[PDB]
Amino acid sequence: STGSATTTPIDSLDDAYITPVQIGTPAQTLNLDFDTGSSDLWVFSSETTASEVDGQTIYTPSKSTTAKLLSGATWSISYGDGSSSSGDVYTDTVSVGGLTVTGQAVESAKKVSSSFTEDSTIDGLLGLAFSTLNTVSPTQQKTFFDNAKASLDSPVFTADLGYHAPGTYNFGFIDTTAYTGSITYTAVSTKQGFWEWTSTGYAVGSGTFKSTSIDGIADTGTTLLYLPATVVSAYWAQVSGAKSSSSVGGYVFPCSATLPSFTFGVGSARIVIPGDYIDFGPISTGSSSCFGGIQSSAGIGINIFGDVALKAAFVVFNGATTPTLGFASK
Repeated sequence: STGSATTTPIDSLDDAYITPVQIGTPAQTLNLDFDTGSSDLWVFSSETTASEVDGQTIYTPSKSTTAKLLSGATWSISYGDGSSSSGDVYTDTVSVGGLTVTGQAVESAKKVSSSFTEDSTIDGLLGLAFSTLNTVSPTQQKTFFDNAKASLDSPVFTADLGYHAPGTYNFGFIDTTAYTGSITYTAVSTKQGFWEWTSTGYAVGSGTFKSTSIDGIADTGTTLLYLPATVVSAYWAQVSGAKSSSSVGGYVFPCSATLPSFTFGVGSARIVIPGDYIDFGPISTGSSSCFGGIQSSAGIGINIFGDVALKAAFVVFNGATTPTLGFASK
């Protein structure tokens, strides 16, 4: 089997991407944030504290003839950005782009933090990291991909995120029309539960490539590119007037700037992030200070190849017995 679903930016900055997901019988379609940096499929629901719901579409398990309470199971998750959610668990039928999994754990939120409430466009998350990170207790649950894998034509999914445009998540096949040139594959460590890999270096604009190993995670659920302070300083030094602002929470730059590109290495291959992808717009409405899309990972504890990086590539998440990651230009 295979599946193919379009993923759509939630706003004009590509802050996140939503993908429609069918849950239950009859189908309830929710727009979920597919997150290769976590491993829980959780939804706003009829159980979510009413004051914490503001415009989201909810899953109502009592209206699904295939829903079953997973008795005694609870979940609770905290994300890198400080947001969180928790609740109980149902199993139900879940379909993505025509690919159906029966008995998928659907984690129903009883509580969500303010950032989730305030984002009316995201109805929940669909985790695509390794199932070892799943938070369900006392019986850990599998991700949608893990459940689907054996049925797939090939044990892979691909992320093809758009810049200010829709893109695609495919399951079970590689669309050879969706990228240019060849796909370069690189080793993955699953030791921390992430799609963790090592970039071979970087360049700023038309500058020379610096060969240096940068360990990080491919994370579709993180907006920006978080890299070591040395790398990030080298980038922003090429933008007149750019500076790190403790009050704003990262590097800012004059909105009048033209940003240089940023290149990262995948083995001997190179992925080029155009400068425009690095512009996250005014820090507040009407400001002439703009927020940068490349930020320091210092104090996160891990480098993160978030959407800014991934949307410059066609990315293969290869879930074969020994997982690997593939990147192609597009």
